[PDB]
Amino acid sequence: MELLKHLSQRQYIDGEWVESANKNTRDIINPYNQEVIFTVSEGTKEDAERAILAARRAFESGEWSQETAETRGKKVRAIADKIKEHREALARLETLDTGKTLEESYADMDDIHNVFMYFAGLADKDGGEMIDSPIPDTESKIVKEPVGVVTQITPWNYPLLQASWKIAPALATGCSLVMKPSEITPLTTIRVFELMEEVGFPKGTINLILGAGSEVGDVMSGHKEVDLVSFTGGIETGKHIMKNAANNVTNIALELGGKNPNIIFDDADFELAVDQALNGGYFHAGQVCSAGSRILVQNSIKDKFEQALIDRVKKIKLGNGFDADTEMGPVISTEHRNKIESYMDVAKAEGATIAVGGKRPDRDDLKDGLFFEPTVITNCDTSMRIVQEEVFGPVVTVEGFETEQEAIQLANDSIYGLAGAVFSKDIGKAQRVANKLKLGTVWINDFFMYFAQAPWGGYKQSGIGRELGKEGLEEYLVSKHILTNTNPQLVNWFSK
Amino acid sequence: MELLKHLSQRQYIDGEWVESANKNTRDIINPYNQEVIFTVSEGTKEDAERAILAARRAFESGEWSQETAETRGKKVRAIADKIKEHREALARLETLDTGKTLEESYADMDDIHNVFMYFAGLADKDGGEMIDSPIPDTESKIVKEPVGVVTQITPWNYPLLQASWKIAPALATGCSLVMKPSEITPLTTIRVFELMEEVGFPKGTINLILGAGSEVGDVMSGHKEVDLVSFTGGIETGKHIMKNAANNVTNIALELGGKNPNIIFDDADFELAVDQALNGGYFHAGQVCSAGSRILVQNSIKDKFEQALIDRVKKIKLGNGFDADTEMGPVISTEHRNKIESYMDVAKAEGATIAVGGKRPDRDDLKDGLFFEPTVITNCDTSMRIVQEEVFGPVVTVEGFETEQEAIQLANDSIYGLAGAVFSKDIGKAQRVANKLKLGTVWINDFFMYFAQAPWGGYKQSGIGRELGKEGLEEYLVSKHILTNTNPQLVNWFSK
Amino acid sequence: GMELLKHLSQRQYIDGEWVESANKNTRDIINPYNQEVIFTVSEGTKEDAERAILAARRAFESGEWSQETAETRGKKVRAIADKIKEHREALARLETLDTGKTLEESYADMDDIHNVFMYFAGLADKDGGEMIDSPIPDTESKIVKEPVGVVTQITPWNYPLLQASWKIAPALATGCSLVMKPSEITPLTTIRVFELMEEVGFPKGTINLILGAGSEVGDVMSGHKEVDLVSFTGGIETGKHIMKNAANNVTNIALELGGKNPNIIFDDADFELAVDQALNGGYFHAGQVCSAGSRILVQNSIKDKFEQALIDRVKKIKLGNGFDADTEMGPVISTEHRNKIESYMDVAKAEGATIAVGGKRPDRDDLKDGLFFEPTVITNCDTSMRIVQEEVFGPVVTVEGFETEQEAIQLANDSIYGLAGAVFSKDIGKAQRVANKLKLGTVWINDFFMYFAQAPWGGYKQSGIGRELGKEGLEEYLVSKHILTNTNPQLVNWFSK
Amino acid sequence: LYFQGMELLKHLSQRQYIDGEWVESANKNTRDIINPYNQEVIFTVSEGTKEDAERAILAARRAFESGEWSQETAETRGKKVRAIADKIKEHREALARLETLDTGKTLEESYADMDDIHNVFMYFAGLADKDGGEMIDSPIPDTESKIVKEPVGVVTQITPWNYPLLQASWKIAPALATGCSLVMKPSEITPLTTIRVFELMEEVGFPKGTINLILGAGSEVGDVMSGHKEVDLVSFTGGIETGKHIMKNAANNVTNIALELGGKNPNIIFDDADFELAVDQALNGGYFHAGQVCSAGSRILVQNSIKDKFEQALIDRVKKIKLGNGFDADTEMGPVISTEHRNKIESYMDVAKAEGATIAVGGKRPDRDDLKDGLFFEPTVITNCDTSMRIVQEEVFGPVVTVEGFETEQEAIQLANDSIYGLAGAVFSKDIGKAQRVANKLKLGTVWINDFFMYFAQAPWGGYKQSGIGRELGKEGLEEYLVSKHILTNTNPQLVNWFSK
Ligand SMILES: NC(=O)c1ccc[n+]([C@@H]2O[C@H](COP(=O)([O-])OP(=O)(O)OC[C@H]3O[C@@H](n4cnc5c(N)ncnc54)[C@H](O)[C@@H]3O)[C@@H](O)[C@H]2O)c1
Repeated sequence: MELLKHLSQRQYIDGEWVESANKNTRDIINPYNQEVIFTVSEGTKEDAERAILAARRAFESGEWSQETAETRGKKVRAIADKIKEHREALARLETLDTGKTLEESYADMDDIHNVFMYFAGLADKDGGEMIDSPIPDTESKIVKEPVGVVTQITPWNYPLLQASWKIAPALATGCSLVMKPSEITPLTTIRVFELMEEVGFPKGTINLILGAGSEVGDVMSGHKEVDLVSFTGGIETGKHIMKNAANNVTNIALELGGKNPNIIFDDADFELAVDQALNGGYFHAGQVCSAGSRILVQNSIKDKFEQALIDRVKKIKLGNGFDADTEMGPVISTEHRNKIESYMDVAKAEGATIAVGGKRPDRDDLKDGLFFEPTVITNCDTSMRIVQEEVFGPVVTVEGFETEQEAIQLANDSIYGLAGAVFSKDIGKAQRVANKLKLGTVWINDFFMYFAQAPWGGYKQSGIGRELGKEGLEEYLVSKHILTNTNPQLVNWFSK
Repeated sequence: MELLKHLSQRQYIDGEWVESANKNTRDIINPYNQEVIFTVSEGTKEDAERAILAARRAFESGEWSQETAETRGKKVRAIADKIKEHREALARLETLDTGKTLEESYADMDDIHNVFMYFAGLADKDGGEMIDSPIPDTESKIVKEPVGVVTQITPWNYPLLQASWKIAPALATGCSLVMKPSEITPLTTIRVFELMEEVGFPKGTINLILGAGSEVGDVMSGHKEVDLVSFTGGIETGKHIMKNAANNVTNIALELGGKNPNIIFDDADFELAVDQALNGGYFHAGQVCSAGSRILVQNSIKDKFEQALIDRVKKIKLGNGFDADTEMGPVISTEHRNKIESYMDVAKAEGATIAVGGKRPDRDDLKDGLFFEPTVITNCDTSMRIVQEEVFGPVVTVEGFETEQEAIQLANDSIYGLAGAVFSKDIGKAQRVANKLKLGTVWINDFFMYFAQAPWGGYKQSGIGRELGKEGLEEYLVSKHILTNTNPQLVNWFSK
Repeated sequence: GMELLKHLSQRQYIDGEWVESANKNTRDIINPYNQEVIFTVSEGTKEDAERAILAARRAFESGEWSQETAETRGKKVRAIADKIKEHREALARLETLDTGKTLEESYADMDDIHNVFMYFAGLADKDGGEMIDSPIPDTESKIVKEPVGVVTQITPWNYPLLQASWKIAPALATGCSLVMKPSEITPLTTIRVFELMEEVGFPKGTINLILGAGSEVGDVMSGHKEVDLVSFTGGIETGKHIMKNAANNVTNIALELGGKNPNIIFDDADFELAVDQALNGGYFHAGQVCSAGSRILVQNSIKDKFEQALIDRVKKIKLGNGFDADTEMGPVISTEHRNKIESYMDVAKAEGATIAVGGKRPDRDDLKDGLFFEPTVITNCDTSMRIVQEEVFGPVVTVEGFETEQEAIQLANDSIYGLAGAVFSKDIGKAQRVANKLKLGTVWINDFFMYFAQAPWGGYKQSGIGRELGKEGLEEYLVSKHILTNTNPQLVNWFSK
Repeated sequence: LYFQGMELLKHLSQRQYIDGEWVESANKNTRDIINPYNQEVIFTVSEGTKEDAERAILAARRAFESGEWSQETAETRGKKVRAIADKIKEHREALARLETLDTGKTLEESYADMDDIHNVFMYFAGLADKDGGEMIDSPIPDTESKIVKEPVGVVTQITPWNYPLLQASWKIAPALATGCSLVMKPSEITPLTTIRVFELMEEVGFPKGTINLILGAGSEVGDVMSGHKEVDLVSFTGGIETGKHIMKNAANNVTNIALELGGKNPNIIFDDADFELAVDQALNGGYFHAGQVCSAGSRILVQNSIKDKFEQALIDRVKKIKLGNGFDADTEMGPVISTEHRNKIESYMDVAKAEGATIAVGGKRPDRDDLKDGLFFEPTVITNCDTSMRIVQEEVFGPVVTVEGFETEQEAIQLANDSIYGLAGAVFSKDIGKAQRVANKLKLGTVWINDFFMYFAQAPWGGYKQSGIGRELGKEGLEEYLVSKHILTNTNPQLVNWFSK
């Protein structure tokens, strides 16, 4: 509550904290108790346009795009140091807004620091290449330039984390940006803008728009002055964005959902498999893009595994994120909880079984909050919607498989391909499986490990492009081939 | 004419030369005299789908995708050797179909050979990277895999050249492909498929669909089994394709048009500037994506330059591509010539001047052909359509500029950004200019120089992605991060 | 006295001409199977070596090859690769005739050599440097890769053409001029490849072949001031000598020396696989391989069982003529080398080891005239002995036990060398842990002898300096230049006007 | 002023740093450190023995093998190198004064070093976790091929006296970023800033044995640092004759080497150059730090059409160069480092006169009253010389430049390359195309077009020919501290069955 007394309630456009053009506002909720904890501006589409034009003017002036890469690196680094300095407050603020446990939030702040630090160090390392020209008396070189103006749109599950992944490289490369976080979770994003302002950037280089996607999203994807749209969210929105971006042939980077398999062989460390299955399915109430919602367990240990899992699920401590006992918090909103509830109806209707959970808890201390019980769904198959679609809640499905080939076939029988895992003490087997899985990230005997050093993104419909690592940086760069003819001669093709 | 007696008239699907599903056909024209010279199959949308499903089956069997990169390289190299072996016939065939001069066609065959040779040698050079994991007791690696099934669509101006740019990397990486050339120029594309078949590839690895984009194009961009659409064509079609590809969040590579500036300073080698201005504007009747249709000349030499240019334009030899005297051939079709003619009306209507040309030649020997006189348009400015839009004909516009900053501003005052040139003996100045031009390729004291060793593509609306060079190869690859935990421990987050 | 030799040159190739030794001296080349003279070649002088080097310099400076486009240089290296394949059969027979190894082992080399030239042919036009984001405003910073210049290349006798391919390919791909000198006792295939390269066509002086003893012309090739790089593959004592001499003109060096390569076998290894590969590692080409698995480390729980299985197999190894399909192991290269091996048997016995099998010349009738030596297995030895620490380079292996994984690693690394080694175990996780702790340039897991152009090869510790093959291999033949242009120069005005 | 300089020394260690402890020489022997401005002893430090060097090397080995640093995550190693960078900036002022006190160069030149050093550590800190090897597309089916980059192991690092901390930063940063253990030995006559940086690195915190500092004469402990068998790499920056000796000794255990030796760096000036700019940079190139710079532009090549005009402009400017104390703001050029070095320079003036050259200005000690007690030597210009002379071919390493004429572009290139060296050089001309042609033909590691002395961590530095072996700075700089390992796994092993059963 203390955190909020000095926190800005406004958008940041062209170097000034400013209200919505129509002074409209929005109430921010704390999912633990559904109480309004803060009120922020609700920007208009004209505000978004003004920010974009500001980013363009700034980009063209060259104050940031022509700054030395080394210096750009030092500034991104300064932002990283600010995350660490205000680690505590930021973590609490994220837990307050999103509802996840405090330790999960501390972990984010550690990642975020490393994300900024990674890109800060990557800034001055590769400015292009020299080519051995196949034409005599010519010099051929490729120079990497910042792509230009970029719009950045994030989801509500991990607001600052997803923002760090976009901001760091944009700044490291010299781009100008316009960021818009999920309308329902802008607290940490506002805070980071306050921090970036302290670090100091040229007027127009960074901008923050606050508002509903349905209202200002189309401007951010479709305005002609935008050179790249980096979006992290739902698949249906991603498609809409791509279609809109096509109007001005605008580059896109999409980080969409997943139906991530968690493959468990009978030769896996059993207690390890159970631990990580619980983790994969219930961290942040399964509101994770890399969530292991699709468990694939080998028939020989399926029954044994289902029992062990269900027992553990019955003991999961639900509660307030600020409370150390809490193992799983609430889901983000009434709308989202309802979406999850309607999936339980869908699953039952198509023949699946709700082995445990699948309802709101009625325990007294949880009644006022947006809680939903950790759930396990059994007796399902690949043809069902509950198995194919991203529920994005504390829910997992269990499917059996006889052989290694069948496990692969099933893991890939999905429109998505973001991430997955394989558990087995036979490392050679796990390796074979990993090579055949059409997934952007594959974990062997682990789950949820991502880091700035390596690219993250999807195969198939989980996305287009990548974030993090060297490839992450590349989305914010464009190549130019400059060829100089050191001994120019007339071609004399046309008559004299 | 001899060339055509043994040339296939059919599509190539799943290892067999086959007719259209409805046995429909199309007549191919020779723009020099407008006579039908060949008849080919006109595929249906069901044929396109069948080819795509075939490419998928092939990709999944692994006969090509799992072949060693080294071997894949040897096969792409074998294709390169076939281009050189049949260099003569291919060149004649391209001149027959597209109408350009024979020497311009020989040049293509030399480039095409080098394109295949370049990618053949690039195939086994980079299979990913090893990462220094920030987490102890873990192994982190990134593997590059072929993206999967790719659809390739080409234009009519340089049919085989544009195809070579797509086929070479697709094959080098292990992808399966479905190619569809411009419905009006399929001759050389059919031939190269005959040649690739001789080299030998697994059933389904390569497929050729023949037909109108309006008929089968949507299947090639929108079918769910497609992992990448590589398109080279007009901007309006590119947007349509991107929008359609969005339905299954399909990657895209777009190589669209340009309004390429040819900047000439008063300190340029005058006779060199004139030579290259003629070249830039009239090679292949200005039907080149890199055509220098927008001449920007410095005011101090504008009048002198306009005279020199106009005199040379009056002497340009028009005629049959097979005739050595010929300097400029006809335009590709009655439809295209009409689009060009309507632009002359547009230009006159908006205040510009047709300083020379702007009409069909009435000379006896050219009357039956699709010729159009080389044209020079003066007294125009950046606000006019004739200057902003891609005419794609033997037409150039001349604009003056006082200073270096004004030249840059004008060169960039366009929705496009594919390529351009700068002429000046002050190499330092030319370099400054090159750095400020938002163009994918910038030539200093030269024009039209492109090659496999360097990436080609556009800034802004001239495209998305790149072709040729290492970046060209990357459009056909996808990254996977495989992280192994060599000493897995339970996290024990949840209760026991 | 076969067909291959009737049209083969007997001379050096200097500055575009096949020429005799300056003093017309010559040398007789032997076939180790029967010790008969099969060919006579020129024996160059140190003045001939100097003349070739000066020729390489003149050629390098004229730019006809160093300024050719990388793409074209690639096409020419590719043309050489095609020639290796075209004359695959003859080259393989010629190598078997000169070195004594089996024909199939020679066919395998010709396949690698082709792929070596092909790899570098494709690598030639792929990386010409980098563009740097300058920390100084109004400046352009770029790094350009240039051919290092004149390079001398010296090879051993075990795999003459293979070792030559590894040096020639990158030198030519990069634009360097070279002077090659093969082992004085095995120049046949090297001469042939020069004939083939000449057919491909290169500028006068770009390639040169010197024939002669290292003791005579080697010092010129490592110590002449016009040499920019010495690439040497041979024995450790010669490598040291070369490095010391190269220091006179601060000349770069690339050294590919010997090894005491461990073949680690755990009790959870595929037993029959381990035995197969142990035999292979120790006896291919009579153990005359730089990557030979002469130091077998077997886990105590299966040591006795493994020693028996190995010894039985060794007793059945078919020795004979390389051209004969039955032959599994040929002779050693020379009387001198066989004597070196025999003296090691005395050393081993003297320091307490046991010759469990072999350790002598075979007296079988059909082998008496040849330079044969029986495949040998030495037991009851430990790391403190010379027979275990030093490179014997013959058909000899030592067997040592180890109790734990840490002890296997400690022993595998208890050596002055670090070229290559292997680990056998069905527990891939364990094999991976071990591989990470082995100070070796190449580590094989459940395999042996796998090398290829796509990956760098070379040693840790005293097995060498630098690398061959892969991108790093190419880099030995390149030098970096940083060109920094100030696009808006201002006076600094540090000193008084 | 200079006072803040002497204060610096009251808290500075006087000892070697071996295996986590500040310790004296094994024989308690010591050495006096001089301030070249007045030749007064300003500090006394330990003078290590060869046994001390060996003990440090064995300590580095033990540490390397324990894996506390070599197995730390690259990311963390980066953070620590970054912490060192932050310490350079924090103590920027004191370090700069200390370097000026010890080496004699101006305070501003020292501030510049501290700025570079900070950036050097920062660069490598950010490079630490960026490339851990590559995955190869194996030509053999059912196999996985990967190349892992590992720290090379134990490294010995030896630096010169002209830019002590700068040359040390170039070696320490990558060694630490990569996970190597190191043993550093600075020039026996300039150990002040090197000792200080070790105090700072100790504060940052590193495992026992990871870093070690040996103090002593090269003639005494140098052979152990290059020839001990446990050393995996010797990184040396110094004179050519010492480099050759080191290489020869390193050969005993086939030990890798990185050598950064001298230069005879050409400063080429065409008649179409910005004349006043050419003169400014010619002065800079020849006299910064009294020409005691490895990249010094001691060989001026000026085009015949403007040679006479240039010689006069240069000489006039040389007569006005302000000599004095490094701590005094007026000072433009300080003294040379030692009586031995000044004598070496003086003997070169005799050499030049004897072989026919002309001492157009300077070539003597200044007799001005305030400079008499210091190791000063007048900025000198030598004319009427040619490529065959020793004064032109050899590295004088003093405030001396030679002027040679050239008629054509080809002649300029020929002369610039007529030298055993190839470290760096410059080209001045407004015709950028011409300057580019020239730059491509110069056998030099770094070539400046219309500038001089520009080096930075982002780009590799080193020589062609006898100016060295290997590179420092940039990605290539890091690679000297790494070794490649190819791990090939056969995922479906089969018996070869070559031998009978
Ligand atoms: N950027 C470059 O590298 C480059 C190179 C050459 C040409 N071009 C551009 O190409 C254009 C000229 O070629 P064009 O007139 O054939 O272009 P176009 O868009 O008119 O047609 C190109 C291709 O698209 C296909 N097509 C049409 N509708 C389609 C649909 N709905 N879905 C899928 N495919 C469809 C056609 O069959 C044809 O093969 C010009 O704009 C020119 O500047 C660009």
